[PDB]
Amino acid sequence: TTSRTPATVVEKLTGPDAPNNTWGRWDIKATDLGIMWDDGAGHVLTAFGDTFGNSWTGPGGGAPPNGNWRSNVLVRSSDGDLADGMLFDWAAQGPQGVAREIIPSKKINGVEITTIPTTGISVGKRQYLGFMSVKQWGPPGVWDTNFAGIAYSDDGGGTWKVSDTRWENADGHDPFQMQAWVQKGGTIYVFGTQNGRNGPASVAKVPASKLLDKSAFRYWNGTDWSRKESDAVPVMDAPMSEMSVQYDAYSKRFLMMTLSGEDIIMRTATAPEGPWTPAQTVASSTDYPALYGGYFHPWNKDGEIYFTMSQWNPYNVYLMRLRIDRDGNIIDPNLVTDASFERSTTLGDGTNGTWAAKPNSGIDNAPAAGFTGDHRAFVRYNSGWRDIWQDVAVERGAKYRLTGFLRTSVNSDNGFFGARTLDGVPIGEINFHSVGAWTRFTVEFDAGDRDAVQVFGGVWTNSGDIWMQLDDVSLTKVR
Amino acid sequence: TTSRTPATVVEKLTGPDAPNNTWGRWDIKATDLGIMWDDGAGHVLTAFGDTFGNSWTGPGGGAPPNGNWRSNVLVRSSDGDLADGMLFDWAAQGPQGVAREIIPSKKINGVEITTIPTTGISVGKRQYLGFMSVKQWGPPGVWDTNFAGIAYSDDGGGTWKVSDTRWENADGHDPFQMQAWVQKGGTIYVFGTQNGRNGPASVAKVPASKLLDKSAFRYWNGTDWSRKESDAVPVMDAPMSEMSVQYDAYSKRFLMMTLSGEDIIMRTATAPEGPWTPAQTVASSTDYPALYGGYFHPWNKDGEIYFTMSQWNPYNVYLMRLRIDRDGNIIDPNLVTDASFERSTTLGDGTNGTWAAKPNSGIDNAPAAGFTGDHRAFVRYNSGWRDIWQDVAVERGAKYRLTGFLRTSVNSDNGFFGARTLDGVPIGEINFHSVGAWTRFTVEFDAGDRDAVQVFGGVWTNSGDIWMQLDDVSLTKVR
Ligand SMILES: [Ca+2]
Ligand SMILES: [Ca+2]
Ligand code: NA
Ligand code: NA
Ligand code: NA
Ligand code: NA
Repeated sequence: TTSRTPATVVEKLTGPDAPNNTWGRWDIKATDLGIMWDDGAGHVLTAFGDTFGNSWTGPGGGAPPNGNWRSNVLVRSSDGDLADGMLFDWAAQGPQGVAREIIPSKKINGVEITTIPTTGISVGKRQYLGFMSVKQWGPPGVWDTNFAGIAYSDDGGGTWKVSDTRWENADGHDPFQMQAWVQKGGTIYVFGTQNGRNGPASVAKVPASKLLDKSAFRYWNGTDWSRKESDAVPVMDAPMSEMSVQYDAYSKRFLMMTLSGEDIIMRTATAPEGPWTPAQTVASSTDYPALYGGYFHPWNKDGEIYFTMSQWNPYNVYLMRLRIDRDGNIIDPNLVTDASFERSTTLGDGTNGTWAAKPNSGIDNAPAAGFTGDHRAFVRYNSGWRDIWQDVAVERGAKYRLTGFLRTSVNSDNGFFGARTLDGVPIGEINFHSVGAWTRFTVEFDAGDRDAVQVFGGVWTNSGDIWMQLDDVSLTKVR
Repeated sequence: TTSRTPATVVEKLTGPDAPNNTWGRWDIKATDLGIMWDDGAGHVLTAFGDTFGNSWTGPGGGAPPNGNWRSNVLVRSSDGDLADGMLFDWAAQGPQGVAREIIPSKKINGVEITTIPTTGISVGKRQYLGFMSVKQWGPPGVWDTNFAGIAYSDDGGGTWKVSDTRWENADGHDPFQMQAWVQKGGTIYVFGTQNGRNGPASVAKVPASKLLDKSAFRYWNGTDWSRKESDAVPVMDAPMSEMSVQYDAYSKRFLMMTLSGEDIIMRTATAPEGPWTPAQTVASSTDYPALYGGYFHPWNKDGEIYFTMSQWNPYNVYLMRLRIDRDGNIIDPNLVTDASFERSTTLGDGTNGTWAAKPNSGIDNAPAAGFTGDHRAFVRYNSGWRDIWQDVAVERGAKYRLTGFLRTSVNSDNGFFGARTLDGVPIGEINFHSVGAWTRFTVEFDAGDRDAVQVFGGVWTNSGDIWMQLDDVSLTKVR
């Protein structure tokens, strides 16, 4: 939909230009999902789906026959400061230098093309990784699974065994093929959808110590929680996709993220069986074309909700953030309009929620040309101060946080990124020189006694034919 | 010298192809030194000298006017597992996205061109960073300092203040311009050289709690430790460079590393005043041309000695290892001859410590063409198995570790790296596909009942015109 996107892009976690350099460290050049859990020993384990190496070019999933295709990979993090990104400090490798596949797959189309992780947790000293055996893919959003299964690790993710616990899908419509786990007290709640993205969500529950025991599961039936999987009724209507559920102590509610039709949405509840509050837009397909996934980071605190989001054309995973209040409502949205430049193919005049820029400028539009999506802004010349800017309404005497992604031609010598009055008077800014990789800059400032500021990035072009590219600019209120 | 190098290359820590991605994370594209100390809170702080960003090309230090020249930068590590590299998890930045200069300099040639860190230590809640103010550079190994100073931080390296504590260089020949600190019980020993690389080492000591109080220093005079700095006498003869001193519990000895003339060497002592055992070669200038630095990692144990080495042409820092026994003697040297390919401009026949390769092979030779140095091997073809190898003598029944750096054409689909019998039958190998970045591969294997093996790397070339490059190959006994 054309709905505004409240969420802010924090970091590209995988693939080309990722700070993590997963491409160079582990041959993780393109991948998806980024499913996260706390391992119980002060780390976050992150699992990924179909993953390609060095020869991948994009756009989209899939690579040449030498693309080192793995069905899944697994990395760790110790990073407790997500505002500045999420560093990966370990991966499961084999050989050393190459992140390996942890759950094997036959890679025979129409039998088992792949194995895709769906949700993870730890209990005591064991790690558990739900996954689906994919028989074949169909059109976007449509695919057939053989079963949901569970792998486990007793060494912190270093080695993995596939358990004998399965939800078979003989008729295709089994309602727990793609799971999402959340612990509350002694119970693990187990959300489930069918294979693909067109059906509803159901819910089951299991004592935390009995996750692998099918006989200990009980299924919400409308009235109570009973023994038979066939008694499960939906708790959230179609369409639902891959899901993530988190119990948020700030708001004292469960939070659920999924792609529902076109957009990633969030719903909230105080009971896992519902009622579930209506969808709130997290990210729209207009701003983030061909987005999917949406998994909560286990260390979310204080209503500052970080999550991973996937996108088809760059086929890589992004760390995102949004803010909730104590009722689970999204507040303090990105105040920049058309933050990822995807909504227009031209600049405007900088007013009424448009971008403007000095000659020569434009919106580059090509598969995966953006930091995210297919659009980015640029400016380029060989004389003088050359900038891109937007007028944003703000609250008098409030404090704001500006982030955005940029890179320059190698010969760039002096640019700036920041906020200024509508008359050009700087409020707060940083200074960059030459920027190779897509790089995030970050400026915090007081609005002062004004109700509008101009957010901007630019380069001096006195020294030569110099350019700057810009994407995914966010202005959010602080607190 | 032409002496063999026992030391093994572990990882490129900074710059192009570095796993750490310092270039993309922090605009650290080219740098030197990598001076390390324990911060007393579970981390390793690492400081660097003159640092350049995105527009740096090399070879050598120095960059175009837009090179984002900083006199020094600082990064952190929490990595306890040095065999597979040293991950940096934090940097002092300003603006965010750019590692900043922590000790300011005037950048006025012949007044103060730069400020260069020398040695570091923590006592209680405070970090200290010794530095030299450089008035002007001379020919290689020759420069003039104004003084040696000490900066400090009370917040784990986040913010720095330059202290009033100084060793002025009035007569040009002050013996403590370029320091190395080592702590033993309650005492810091402060080794010192004159400016540049052609004089001797002296030694002082101070109570660890009184590092900033000049009055508290005592200076080894040949009989005891006295109050006057002009009473200090040499404990190690010229020529001495930058130095690193560690107390090694394993061997119960002080270990000292320095460039001494052409080669980096190590000396050992049970007392800081000496006597110092004779120099042992660490790395030779023939294998590692224009090498410098050599700083011990503070978490070394068990006789596994990790250190940082600098090299002019690539102008970046590498992690290195050697092994010592309990007398501080270097053992289990790299058995591969001409590990870095620097000793010849052509291939040999694979015997008597030479390399061999299939058609079409060569030694590529240009400034900074190597992973390290100017030389790397290549093999390239469009049919069949295409490999580079060397016959290496081994001990029957012993276990070996093979590491080496390689990368391929994008179109590579199936290569191997390992050890095999002289008749070509693999003993232990790994399988790579397409390798973008210079990437280290690692194989451990048992020699069996054999007196020699062939270490190799190669690619299958049936799928197209495909090439592999190779450098810095090491075979070391395990344990
Ligand atoms: Ca975009
Ligand atoms: Ca070399
Ligand atoms: Na995928
Ligand atoms: Na972080
Ligand atoms: Na330097
Ligand atoms: Na490591």
